[PDB]
Amino acid sequence: AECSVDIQGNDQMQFNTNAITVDKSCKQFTVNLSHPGNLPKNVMGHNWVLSTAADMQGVVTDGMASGLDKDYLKPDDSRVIAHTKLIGSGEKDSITFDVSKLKEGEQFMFFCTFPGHSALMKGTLTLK
Ligand SMILES: [Cu+2]
Ligand SMILES: [Cu+2]
Repeated sequence: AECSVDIQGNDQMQFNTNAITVDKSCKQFTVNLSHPGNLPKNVMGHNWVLSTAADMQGVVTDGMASGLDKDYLKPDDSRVIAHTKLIGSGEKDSITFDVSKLKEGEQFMFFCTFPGHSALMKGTLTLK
């Protein structure tokens, strides 16, 4: 089974997927994030941040408060399971994380933590 996904965030605050499936036999999983828009990082930055569903609101809230130089994530936030860096127009970032962080049946959310973006830029991740 494949163990990666390619995702885009654009100038309209849209991800091109709202649901990610990680195959149970994967030991690592890779997320390839790209920004095909034209707007720069400081006004339309996008990251891909993963947490349990219950933790998302907290991660997003503290994140936005943390500011651009911290990629809109609270330092040493143990609620973040895995995340890309924050990127603007024309950039791309890839992260690979351990599936051992992803328990069978548990509910996970991915989202962008750039201010205001998470309402429209979010989706589910599950291990099947
Ligand atoms: Cu495989
Ligand atoms: Cu964003």
